[PDB]
Amino acid sequence: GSHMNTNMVASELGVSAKTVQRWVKQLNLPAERNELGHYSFTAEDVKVLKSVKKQISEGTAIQDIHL
Amino acid sequence: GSHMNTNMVASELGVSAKTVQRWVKQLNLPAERNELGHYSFTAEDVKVLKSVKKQISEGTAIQDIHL
Amino acid sequence: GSHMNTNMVASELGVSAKTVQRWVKQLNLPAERNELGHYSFTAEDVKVLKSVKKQISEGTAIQDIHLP
Amino acid sequence: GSHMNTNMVASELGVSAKTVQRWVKQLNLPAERNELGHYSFTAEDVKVLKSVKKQISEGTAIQDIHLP
DNA sequence: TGACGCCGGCGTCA
DNA sequence: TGACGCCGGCGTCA
Repeated sequence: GSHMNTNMVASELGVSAKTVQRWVKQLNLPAERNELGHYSFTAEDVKVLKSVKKQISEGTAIQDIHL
Repeated sequence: GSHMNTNMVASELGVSAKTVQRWVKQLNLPAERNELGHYSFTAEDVKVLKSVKKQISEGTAIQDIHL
Repeated sequence: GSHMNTNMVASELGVSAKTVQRWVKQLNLPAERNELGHYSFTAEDVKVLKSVKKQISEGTAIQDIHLP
Repeated sequence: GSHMNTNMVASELGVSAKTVQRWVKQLNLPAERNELGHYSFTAEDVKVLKSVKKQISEGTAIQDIHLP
């Protein structure tokens, strides 16, 4: 559907829900916040997190990530 | 200073956190929602709540209370 | 009132009922339970609970907290 | 080499890593632990857990979770 | 980072 | 409605 939840996004990136949480928080990434505080990432947001993954897999430190 | 939390609003109204959550959920009182999903009421959002309290104590059914 | 409900004890400790109930179980404070299953705290029990909160905020580990 | 970590098992079951760790503590399920304390589920572990997910949905109580 | 326990909202029994 | 457990976000420790 439109968006997925942290769990779905983490299983697809092969990372942990915790990691997803740290990335969004630390990187100030824009995602929709659910009425209960749950992260809601759209197909477009994933593209962002997908990038964060690739960049990280190149020695790039999370603080030094460009978006 | 300008935003009360459920635990606070409840202690004042002399009720449980669950009671407050139940009045907000059932009667749809638009109250500022926290980025985490926590209710955050205004000094005046407290009145509307202290109102329902007095009404209820007068035999007023929740589904019947008016805002 | 020889007893106070979880919500009274909580409003005095500036915490939710959840937090109070959590502490109770974690340290096993024989605390009474009325015929309805609700918790009935005695002004004596509130004393112990207030203590815990103090020690807790002082870094004292759940497992380390002292009680009578 | 079939040793999955909490994250991989949670993905296969379609639940959070937290939900998994509970099912484990709650039912004393056998899960190996690293020097670091990280879980490492085998082929069986994932099956037992996958079965629990079933019963849980079928309304079966925790304390009553058949355990092949 | 993983494990873990706290926190506040929510559905559910009683 | 209180007690209880689950949820997912978040802080903290190792």
